[PDB]
Amino acid sequence: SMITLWGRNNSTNVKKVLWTLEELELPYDQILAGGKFGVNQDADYLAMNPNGLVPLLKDDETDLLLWESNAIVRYLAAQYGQNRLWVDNPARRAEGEKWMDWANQTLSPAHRVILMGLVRTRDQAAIEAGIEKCDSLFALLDDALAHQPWFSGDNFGTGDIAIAPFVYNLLNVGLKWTPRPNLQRWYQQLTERPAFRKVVMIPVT
Amino acid sequence: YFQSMITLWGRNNSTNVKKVLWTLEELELPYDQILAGGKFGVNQDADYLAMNPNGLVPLLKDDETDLLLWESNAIVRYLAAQYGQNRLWVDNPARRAEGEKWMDWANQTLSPAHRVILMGLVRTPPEKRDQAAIEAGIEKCDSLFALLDDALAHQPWFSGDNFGTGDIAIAPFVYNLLNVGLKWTPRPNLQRWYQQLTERPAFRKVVMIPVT
Ligand SMILES: N[C@@H](CCC(=O)N[C@@H](CS)C(=O)NCC(=O)O)C(=O)O
Ligand SMILES: N[C@@H](CCC(=O)N[C@@H](CS)C(=O)NCC(=O)O)C(=O)O
Repeated sequence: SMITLWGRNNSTNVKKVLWTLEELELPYDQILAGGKFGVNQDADYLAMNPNGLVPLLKDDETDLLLWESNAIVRYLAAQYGQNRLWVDNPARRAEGEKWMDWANQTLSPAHRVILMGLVRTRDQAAIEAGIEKCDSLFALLDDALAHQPWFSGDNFGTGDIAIAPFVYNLLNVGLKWTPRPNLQRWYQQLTERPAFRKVVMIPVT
Repeated sequence: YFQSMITLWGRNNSTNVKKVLWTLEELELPYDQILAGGKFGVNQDADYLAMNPNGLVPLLKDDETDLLLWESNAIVRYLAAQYGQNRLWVDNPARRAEGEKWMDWANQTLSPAHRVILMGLVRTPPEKRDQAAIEAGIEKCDSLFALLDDALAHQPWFSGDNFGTGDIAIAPFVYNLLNVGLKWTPRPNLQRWYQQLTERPAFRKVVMIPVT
């Protein structure tokens, strides 16, 4: 295929890209990379991504080699998702896109505490503190969804793609949270999307 | 009554606010600033939290487009696409992405390392400094500078052929790090780029102010 994706399936950031590719019905070749798969710390990979992280996406059609999951999602949307996942109007686009930055700058670090502490390990305090932080972030997201159906606004979009893989993990590590009805309604609509069920709804490991 | 269509909330010594001030100045857009953050308050008021539940700055209102927007990088990309076509916005998705990745990286990778140093040397007195943490922050930032130096080996700007929003995202952090009394391993491509920035009137106006 013209598109190559490096990354493992149990990565939030890789999931964003796999999910976008599936939503847009784009063909791609996956190369397992990260963790016990290696590849991502090889000299040849570091020449493509000096951070040595996944995902990495190559698009031979546009001579593109791109890292940063959110940039990859926005690229795929603009290039292949016109009138589907790309919002043309800058202001309406921004209202959704802010949630991409927020997903990685605010939600991800709180999520990391839980995924590390519970799944891939423990420090009662640490974790309990991360749970409180995530519960508070869930309150914020619940309010954000009080008057619109999607983080991207009127329609499902790239803000929703950025946030949901983290939320998926947090709702599947045996924890029970304060009920958040707007957030839960939103999550249910994601579970109805075949691409989400395929890519995101897999075991937490 | 001398009021503008764009309102910006935030204090001048914030990296994230600087990105937006700098963009507004590059595009020669009129704006009204409302000081907010730190000792200025405003950002934890109920009225402000209703606009930005994170209670952080910057926040930008654009009355022309009925927009109320937080996240500095999203604000910069908005201004570029709306007001900076053929100046700061790169139309081609792939060529745009090559620059825009550096916006994500600035805030996800550079910012946390910068934060250690800014908090430690600028906003903590010597008697309370964690010298170990600062030294580790310095090591980390020196390694990130090596990465940025290599990235600039074969192109003039993070945004590619021309100055752009990837450059805007990275530079305010680099400015602080170069103005806190530290000497770094030389990085010739990074230094050449930084000098380029110092020749831009909007950068001199907004970014090149005292580190406090
Ligand atoms: N800012 C990057 C973060 C990427 C990242 O942290 N990737 C992780 C997986 S979630 C990784 O490569 N970890 C090292 C490994 O798996 O070997 C992005 O959003 O794409
Ligand atoms: N992710 C946000 C982060 C904003 C942020 O951290 N703002 C800081 C200033 S750099 C702030 O508001 N601190 C609280 C304060 O100044 O009271 C963005 O990029 O705009």
